[PDB]
Amino acid sequence: SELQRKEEEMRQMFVNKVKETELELKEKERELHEKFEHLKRVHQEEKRKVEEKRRELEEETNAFNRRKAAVEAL
Amino acid sequence: SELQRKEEEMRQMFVNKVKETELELKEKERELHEKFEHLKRVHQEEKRKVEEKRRELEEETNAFNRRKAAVEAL
Repeated sequence: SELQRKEEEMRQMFVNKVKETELELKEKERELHEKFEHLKRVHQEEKRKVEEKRRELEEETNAFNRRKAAVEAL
Repeated sequence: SELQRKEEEMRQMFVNKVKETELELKEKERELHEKFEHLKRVHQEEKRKVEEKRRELEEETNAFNRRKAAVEAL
């Protein structure tokens, strides 16, 4: 009767609240994927930055070795 | 002569400074690897946390569907 009417809209009111929360976690589940692919790019960028500074220093020792070799050849 | 003595210790003083900086970048290059493997674990942990909350909600809808089905069977 009228008791089953209220026992239907309430039984769906909880479902509608779970379906909404179930969907937000799904959206946050792809949001942490985007935030993780971002840090993978920042990591790969910061790595290449340091990897070329060591190449920018490997050539400074060579330049100093050529300055030393150019003098010892006299 | 004495000019080449100072032109030797100075030529090595710059090298010793580059070799020190070249090594720090190498140590920081593995430090960003450890800091990146850490966030990969935090990401994989936070993912599994959300992935089971949606399984903790998928069973709440089933429990409510069984409560609804148990009444309609009367």
